[PDB]
Formats: sequence, C-alpha cells, structure tokens
Amino acid sequence: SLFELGKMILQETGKNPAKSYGVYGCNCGVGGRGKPKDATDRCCYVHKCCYKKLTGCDPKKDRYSYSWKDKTIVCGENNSCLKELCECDKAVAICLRENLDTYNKKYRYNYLKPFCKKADPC
Amino acid sequence: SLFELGKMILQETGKNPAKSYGVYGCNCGVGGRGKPKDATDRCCYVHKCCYKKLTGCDPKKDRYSYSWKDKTIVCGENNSCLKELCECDKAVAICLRENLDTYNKKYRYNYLKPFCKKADPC
Ligand SMILES: CC(=O)Oc1ccccc1C(=O)O
Ligand SMILES: CC(=O)Oc1ccccc1C(=O)O
Repeated sequence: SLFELGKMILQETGKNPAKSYGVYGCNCGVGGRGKPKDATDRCCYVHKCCYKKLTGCDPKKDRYSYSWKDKTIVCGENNSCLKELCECDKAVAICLRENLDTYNKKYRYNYLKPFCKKADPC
Repeated sequence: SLFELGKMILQETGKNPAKSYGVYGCNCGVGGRGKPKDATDRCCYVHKCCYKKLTGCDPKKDRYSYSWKDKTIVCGENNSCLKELCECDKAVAICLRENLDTYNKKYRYNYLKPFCKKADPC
C-alpha cells in the first residue's frame, strides 16, 4: 500500500516522501504517466508500469510484509501479487535514492501533470 | 475538454487555472475525490461528480461548443453528452469565482491528495 511505499522511500532517500515525490514531474505520485522529465521521473514511470501489470491485488490499498536484513529490503513471501507489489516498491525506493544527485526542486509540484506529453506504452 | 475548462476558469476567476487549482485541496485538479477542505474544494467535488455521470463522451479530451452573450457562458448543444459536459465546466468556473474570498493558498499544492478521507458516493 502507499504506507509501505512511503516508509521505504523515507528510509532509502532520507526525504519527506509525499512532499518530495507526491506531485513530482510527469510520473511521480498522484495521477498517471507521461513523458519523463529526468532520471527521478523515469524511476516513477517504471514504477507505474510495474503497478499496471498487477491485476490480482490493489497496489494503493493492500498491505504486505517486508523486513530489513542489514541494509537490504527483503520482500516476504506473501502471495504472488503482493510479493510482486513489494518488489515494485523496493525497486523505486532504491532508484530514487541513486538519483538524488539530479533531483530538481523546480519539478516537485507539477501542476501541469494533466498536460504532460503522451508516454510510451508500458 | 480541459482546454475549454481552463479558458472558462481564467476568464471567471482572473487566476492562472492550473497553478491555482491544478492540485488544490482533496478534489481540485489532478487525481480523484476526497473529503472537501473548504468551499473552493466543494466546487471541485461537485464538478468531479458531474463528470462521473456523463456517458458517451470523454470529459478531458472532447471539445464542445460555447460562446459568450455579454457576461453569460452559453453552451451550444453539440450532442446531449457534450451539452452536459459544457454545463459541468460552466458551473465550476462560476463556483470558483464566487468563492475567491475564501481561497487559501496553503491548500494549493496538496501533495497529500492520495491520503484524503474517502469521498461519499456522488
Ligand atoms: C502521489 C502519491 O503519493 O501516490 C502514488 C504513488 C505511487 C503510485 C500511485 C500513486 C497514486 O496516488 O496514484
Ligand atoms: C487535474 C487538472 O488540472 O485536471 C482535471 C480537472 C478537472 C477534472 C479532472 C482533471 C484530471 O486531471 O483528472
């Protein structure tokens, strides 16, 4: 669910997850997909494509189990869809941390999200 | 379409539409519906419920016809879905104008939209 996702993002990036990514670029946070603006935004595009494949569960609402083994996020066995959901979230949390060097505060509150150019199909 | 909605909001409110309303509150702009924060947000709640009842046309992309008779927006009935769509947009532009006295800049970039309390059924 968004709660586990937020926790992973807070721990990997050190940033306030909703403030920093909740409306960022054409793909992060609320809304849908669009042509990515930068490397952070591409992380978020890959994540929304990941959610789009999960028909067996609800990515926004469904809880799942995961733990930390030293510095590694480990997704618990769950059921098939919930395990894949956890892997989507783990992957984007790591991606956002690795791309902090090009995070652009100008893109943080993108009130033009509905006018983004059309994204490539997932 | 959102192009015409934008033009209606700019002329009725005098404000930059996407900047001032594109992420405002729990109901305005990108995303879905949520428990409304204030009178401006309730305008947007009514509008999203208005879009939901339309069938047979696309409220974000489909262009409709309208004109100005002095100060009055007049929807030309293209077909019945498109007339209703125009009437949804006219109503919200007038509503936002009448509530400028209560517009709160603090709600303008609501990065917590996904966490809004679930809206009542339309
Ligand atoms: C905007 C936000 O904080 O939510 C999301 C995060 C990841 C994927 C989807 C969403 C959403 O709100 O739709
Ligand atoms: C989000 C924004 O600026 O667009 C909208 C306006 C009214 C209704 C819906 C939308 C949308 O993007 O979904």
